[PDB]
Amino acid sequence: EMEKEFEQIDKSGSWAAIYQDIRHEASDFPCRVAKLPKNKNRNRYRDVSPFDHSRIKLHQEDNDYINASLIKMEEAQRSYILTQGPLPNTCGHFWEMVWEQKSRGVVMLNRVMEKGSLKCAQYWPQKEEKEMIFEDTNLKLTLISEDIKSYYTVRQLELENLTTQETREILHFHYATWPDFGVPESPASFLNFLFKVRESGSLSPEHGPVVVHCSAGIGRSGTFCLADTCLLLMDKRKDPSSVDIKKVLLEMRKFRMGLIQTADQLRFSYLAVIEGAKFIMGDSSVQDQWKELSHED
Repeated sequence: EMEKEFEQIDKSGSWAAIYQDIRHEASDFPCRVAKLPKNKNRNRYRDVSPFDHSRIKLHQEDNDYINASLIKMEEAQRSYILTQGPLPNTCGHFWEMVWEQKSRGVVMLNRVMEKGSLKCAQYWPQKEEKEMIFEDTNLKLTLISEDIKSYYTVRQLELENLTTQETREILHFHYATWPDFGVPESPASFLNFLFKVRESGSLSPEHGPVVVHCSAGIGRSGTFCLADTCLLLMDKRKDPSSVDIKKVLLEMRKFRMGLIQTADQLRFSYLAVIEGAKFIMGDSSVQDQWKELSHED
């Protein structure tokens, strides 16, 4: 039981210990490409790089590097792409990645400005009538509509490969109230956001891996993927007890360093999986309760 384990860790007040244990055991793989001098200005943070074995390669001959990892969860049967907040010079790379990997959804867990600093380029258009064109990767991007909720916004985007004139619809899920290095206001509002993403079809196997990012693409991004995968796993055999949260996290950290950046984020992940189990185990009414409790409008 994750619920049993959770209480033991709370009673003894040992979340920091548990979390430090995961850091001590996490995988360590080379990040040779990310460290090449020609890629310095493609990385937002010197200490957050993608492993060479799991990094996403751009289909261009010039420089295939982007700070982005493919998290392939074999047992759960779901893939995600975790990446940093695009930089001013990598917004074209970012949308080229979306195109080549055939993704249908982009989950953004951060705001453009956080704690007084710019954490992310403004890589999508805020006005229908002002589209964006990425000359370096020959892509066009157009805002088609928005659904603005109280703490998150869903945007419908049209992405056009300008070489072939083929268009694609991308769903942008923008979480606005999740603090840098912190946790969401409640399990209910996190799970309500997660199920909005699930209900869009973006995590389906007919599409490419969903792109998930925050600023560095590890802390908030890691929390989002860990909860989803844990919920998907227990969905598979309707067996909450078969899910070991720390083992899933460690398996995820085989594909990208540093997923989940604080002990409280680890603790939150437990809360979210524990609450979401209610829905997995046949109480469909809990989804509306989350929506209410979240106050999206």
